[PDB]
Amino acid sequence: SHMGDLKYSLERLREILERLEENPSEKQIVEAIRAIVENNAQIVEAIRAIVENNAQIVENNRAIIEALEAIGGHNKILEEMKKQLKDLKRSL
Amino acid sequence: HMGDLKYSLERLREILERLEENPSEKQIVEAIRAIVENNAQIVEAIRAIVENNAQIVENNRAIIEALEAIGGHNKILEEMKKQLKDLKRSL
Amino acid sequence: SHMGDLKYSLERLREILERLEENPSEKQIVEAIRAIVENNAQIVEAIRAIVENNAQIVENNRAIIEALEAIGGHNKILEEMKKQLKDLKRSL
Ligand SMILES: [Cl-]
Repeated sequence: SHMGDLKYSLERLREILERLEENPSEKQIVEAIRAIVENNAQIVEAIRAIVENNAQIVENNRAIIEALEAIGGHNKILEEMKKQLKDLKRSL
Repeated sequence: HMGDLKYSLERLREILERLEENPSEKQIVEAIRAIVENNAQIVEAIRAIVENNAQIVENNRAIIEALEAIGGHNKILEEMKKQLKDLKRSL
Repeated sequence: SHMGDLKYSLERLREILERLEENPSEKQIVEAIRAIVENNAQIVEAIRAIVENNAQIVENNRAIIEALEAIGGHNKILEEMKKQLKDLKRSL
């Protein structure tokens, strides 16, 4: 969506640029500037979506640290049970 | 950056209006200057994103480690069920 | 690579702008516009790589969810083992 719109907006701008070099004009210079502005508006919208989406990076990190915490808990529990078993089997 | 980014383009949209209203060599050049300054902010925003994206790779590494540990715990648990089952059957 | 190219491209554009304000001319205005287009084309390529790269955020999330699922499976097993042992040691 954004990138399809982005590269189309740039190809439209590349067309204006060619006409401009073919046929320089105040009207075409201004029209080229307008197209640049509209393209920059799409670049800003694209960056905005990336930033919004980047919030998932933070929540992935938080869940990883929780997972590591739980894994560390399990490890301590597992070391107890090995001691219990060996002790208790050595028992009998 | 985002607030600065969208403000920078709003400023740019104003110049564009004046440009189409009263074209002028001065205003064309001033519009070009504003575009450059806007592009300089776009590049800075992309730079912060790339820097920030390094966290994606470290999240992946930690995930892989977590999966390794979980697989380790798994093999331990299946042996433990064996000893318990066998020990209870012992008696 | 991308961002190294990005800041060079804007450095090139900043110098054109300097010459433009020093010696305005149709040729230099058009040349400035061309440089802007080429810079925008690089901005778009950089965003494209970021979006491609951001797919890793989704795969990290899926793997975390799996890891959490497994941890919850282990947790229930451990509580079963906890009771087996205690009752089996109280047993005798
Ligand atoms: Cl991530």
